Amino acid sequence: MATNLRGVMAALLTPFDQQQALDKASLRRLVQFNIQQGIDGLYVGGSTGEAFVQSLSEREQVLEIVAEEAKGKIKLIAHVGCVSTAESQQLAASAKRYGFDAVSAVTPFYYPFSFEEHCDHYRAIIDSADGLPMVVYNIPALSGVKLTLDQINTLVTLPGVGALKQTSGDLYQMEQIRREHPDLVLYNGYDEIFASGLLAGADGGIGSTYNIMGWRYQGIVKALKEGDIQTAQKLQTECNKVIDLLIKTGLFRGLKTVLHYMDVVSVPLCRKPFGPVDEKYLPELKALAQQLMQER
Amino acid sequence: ATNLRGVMAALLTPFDQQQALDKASLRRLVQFNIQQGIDGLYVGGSTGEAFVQSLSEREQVLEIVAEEAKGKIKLIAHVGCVSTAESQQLAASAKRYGFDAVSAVTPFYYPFSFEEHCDHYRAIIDSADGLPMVVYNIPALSGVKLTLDQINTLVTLPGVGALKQTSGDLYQMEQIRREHPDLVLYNGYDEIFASGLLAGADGGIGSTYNIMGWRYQGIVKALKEGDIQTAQKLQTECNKVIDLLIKTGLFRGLKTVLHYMDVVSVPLCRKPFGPVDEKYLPELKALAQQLMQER
Amino acid sequence: TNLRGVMAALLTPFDQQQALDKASLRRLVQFNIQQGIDGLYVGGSTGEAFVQSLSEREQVLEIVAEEAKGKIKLIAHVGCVSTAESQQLAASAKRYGFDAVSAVTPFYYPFSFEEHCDHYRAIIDSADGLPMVVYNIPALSGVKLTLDQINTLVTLPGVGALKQTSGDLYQMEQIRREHPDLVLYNGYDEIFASGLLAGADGGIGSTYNIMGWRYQGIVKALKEGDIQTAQKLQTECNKVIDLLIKTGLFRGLKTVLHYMDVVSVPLCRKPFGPVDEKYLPELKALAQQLMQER
Amino acid sequence: NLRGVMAALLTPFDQQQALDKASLRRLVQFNIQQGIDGLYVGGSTGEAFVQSLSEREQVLEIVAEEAKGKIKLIAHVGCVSTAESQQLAASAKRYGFDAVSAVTPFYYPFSFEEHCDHYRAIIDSADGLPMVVYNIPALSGVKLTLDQINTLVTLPGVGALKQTSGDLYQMEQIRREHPDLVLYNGYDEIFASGLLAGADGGIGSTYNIMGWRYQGIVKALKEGDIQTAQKLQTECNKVIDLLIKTGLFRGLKTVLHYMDVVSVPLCRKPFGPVDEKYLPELKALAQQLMQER
Repeated sequence: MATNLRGVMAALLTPFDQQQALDKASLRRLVQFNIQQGIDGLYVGGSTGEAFVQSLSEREQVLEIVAEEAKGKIKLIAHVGCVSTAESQQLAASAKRYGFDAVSAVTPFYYPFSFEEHCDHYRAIIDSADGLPMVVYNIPALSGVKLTLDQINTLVTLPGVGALKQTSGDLYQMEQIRREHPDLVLYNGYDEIFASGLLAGADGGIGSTYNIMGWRYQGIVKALKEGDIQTAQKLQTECNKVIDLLIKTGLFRGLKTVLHYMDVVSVPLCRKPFGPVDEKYLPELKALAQQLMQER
Repeated sequence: ATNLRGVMAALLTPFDQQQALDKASLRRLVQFNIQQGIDGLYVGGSTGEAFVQSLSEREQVLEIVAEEAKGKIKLIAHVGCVSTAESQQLAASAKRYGFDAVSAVTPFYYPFSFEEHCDHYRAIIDSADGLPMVVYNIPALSGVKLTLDQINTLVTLPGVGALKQTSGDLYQMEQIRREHPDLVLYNGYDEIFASGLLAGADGGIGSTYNIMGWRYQGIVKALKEGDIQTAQKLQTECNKVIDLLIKTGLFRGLKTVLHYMDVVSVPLCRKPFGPVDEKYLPELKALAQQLMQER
Repeated sequence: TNLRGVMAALLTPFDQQQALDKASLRRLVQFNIQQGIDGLYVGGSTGEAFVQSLSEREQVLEIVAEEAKGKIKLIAHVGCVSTAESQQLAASAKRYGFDAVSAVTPFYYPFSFEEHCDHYRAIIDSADGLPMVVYNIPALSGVKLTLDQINTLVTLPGVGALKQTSGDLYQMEQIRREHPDLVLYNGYDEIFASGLLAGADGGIGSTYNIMGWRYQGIVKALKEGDIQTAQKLQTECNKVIDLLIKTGLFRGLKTVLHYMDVVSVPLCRKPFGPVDEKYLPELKALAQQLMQER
Repeated sequence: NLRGVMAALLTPFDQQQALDKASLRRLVQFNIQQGIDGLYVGGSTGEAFVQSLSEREQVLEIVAEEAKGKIKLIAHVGCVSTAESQQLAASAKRYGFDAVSAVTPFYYPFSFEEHCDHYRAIIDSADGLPMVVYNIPALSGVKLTLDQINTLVTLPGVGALKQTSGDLYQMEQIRREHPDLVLYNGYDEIFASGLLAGADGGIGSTYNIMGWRYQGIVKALKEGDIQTAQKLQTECNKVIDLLIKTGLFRGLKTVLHYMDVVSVPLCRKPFGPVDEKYLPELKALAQQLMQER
């Protein structure tokens, strides 16, 4: 329990004020909100936190505040990945200083890096994490990096790696990874296939929609554990009705908007080039917020 | 059953040393599947090497399978060709032979508009003279990538009664089930069968069912009983097998296992498919032994 | 001589009932010859071979040979997914007196590179002497070859050319650099001029059926160092290709040919649909333009 | 006038991965001395995406001090963030660049409308400097349609398009729709063919070591000497084949190092060093190019 990274952890969003600057009060509120719905932990500074439109100092600011709010209450994973190895190393050292339980890094993108270069990138960050386990992050849809099973096997067996965030809808690969690494912490990355992902071999998950309905995913874990397939399917179906909507509205901004109606986030904007939510979607987003609050 | 839902094996086409149809082996394979407790057979699809067969050869297989299993298990005839006219010919034959339904892969190679794909299915349904159509979505091999809206339109065309979904996208599998509560939905990738059923599929069609169909029936049973652990363990065993078969070459590996099970006389596939690398024979023979003992 | 040159990818005219229109096929062959085409590529994608039976493809090969053998070069595309079927067509092409055979990389099923190599070897054997034109068209076949694999295919015993339907002109140059004497056909009409500059020494295309003289004009312009003329000609070809892609390539070409009094019925085989009536005015005007120009 | 052959500038670093100012100045002067028309600064080639905003500004400022008024200067100010891109655009204006450029924001999926507003916002901050839209699907993962490209290049304030695409059908279509558009060929290995299709110049990283060859291809095609154009392109590709094998940026830096222009040929991590098995070819290439011109 003290060191176990397995579980359902929300990919944290970064609330901004009207001027696009960090809204500290809302960030703290979002951390507490997640803790209150029984989340196992938080994955901070990843895609969902709009890290790639933030500076290093801004990412460190978020990491520090979240630690003050949640260190000791729930598990904390710091996504310290940048395209640059040196920048990733700086964030890794900060994560350790703030007391995070683990670090994580997306495969460096934009430039075509060889597999050997990706491996050395992880090794360097693991060195700077000084003790904190590394969570390899595979997300080809956004990074453009397509790894083979053999390459994934090599990455997850590097000294210092304790988990893999698998943001892939290939559940054959998910099963193969589980079969090859029986003890590996394996996070399902696409919320919309959570139930099937666990069945395939994942033993937990990290997702952005957990911010507004994390209890449903915890419910799926329990349902499958008790052999209640009907309940597991029903919960996944409800999650997907929500995901359908969020994808149409824009994932991060849609989530922030729902959180705004739940009195957690003051201003639901994302940073440019992300645009605002189309007004035509507000009725459904407001109704969703009302439903989720009634449910919780 | 009075419906098309279930676990159906995608039938392989046994050939002799001359690459010609081995009728005796085909009959044995049909009977072998029936004894395994399979719900039906999907004939003339990718797995039957239909695309390296002539129209008359495909028809010959349909006729023989019908002779062997009509009335015993469900029979689905894949009549799809790039040509609409050729597909219609096979559909008319399937009707004549008494098949329970027809199926057609989205026409490939040439890029066709979605409207043309729709008209293609309509024309085949017309020739099927009453037999329901099983739309076949398999982007990996066909190169045709349909959107959810397009899939919804195809499955609702008059005369369509099912969808064979050979896609690993389980978000789409769930969306299809959500939009069509009563649709017969076959999981197409054997290696994700358990997860596919959980996502919304209510059955499946697969090549590996030929050598271990009881395992998939076991997964259906396990999930229906809420025995998640048994379902997972069964899927794991199936995947250990699939890993090997993909390494050896899927169709030829399956035929080789069937050969060691005394079902297929000569385990050859038609060129350009090459033979199995002799280095894999020990593992394939051992697998056959394991499966036979498992029954 | 050799197989280098500008060859039209022949279309297969059909009648109202989707059956081969022999008279129109003959007219189209003669029409191409009169345009000054160097040869014809028969039985390929453009001839709707993949929606034809082996017997139908053979019938087309036989008729074209009767009409143009000895007048222009004739390449028979005998490719099928099946090796055995491809071999039957190769043997027929030999029997009819074609100058060479060609085969698209077998599609649909995933085949190993070794299997692709053996496929070409088997067809070459049945071609009984006719040189093989390897056919690389990843967009339609789904088969993506590496430069090393392409080099291996073009050097197989019996291979005499490569039809490169790829817009990658870096690879076009690399192929020319590795094989200085290789007959290399540019496959995408819309980049013909640039393809030749990159290293192709000729081309095979479906639009050659209605304006082959323009492509011959580009070859001449580049040969004489007239860059602007080459560019202007390519620009005109592309204005046409823009339209044809909008209307549907094969049916659009057949429709133009219909207005040129060459093809009786401009239909393609199902699942190909008919041309949208709204495009007829543009297609008719194009036919008129090309006839006046020619 | 922004039409021409301009080198995509590399950013020299020292053994500790910090900016090597002296080598940066030397590389700028080296390019000017070989007759380059201008420099494209802070793009992919400058390793901008493994640099901080302040580091990118430092490079822009130094380059301006060294070349403003002598050759054309285009500042690539593109970032995923619009605000960051605007900061660099404002700095580019302050340093006196002739134009700004921005790659389509990447990683996160953005709507076309969002891409358009991104460019408009940067153009506003460029305070007068024309914008060079940058299309490079291979690296960005953003695939634009012809209609979308047409919309982007027609936005007020856009004066050119850097087309890093091997699709020469689209290159021709773009030229057909925009007769007066400054259109830079982005893949050095198809330069000759790109110009024939419609490009009227180019921006490339290999121009740093053999820009005169590309200038030579422009001249050859203008004079109708196709043979010379092809020979030059062939020689460029023999070099490009090698550089892709060795790693493009580090290969170029290594050649420049043997030419005594760049002190340390390293790229920033995660880029690794050059495999020593390639040094014989790289040294020979440097020797060859120095003798050539």
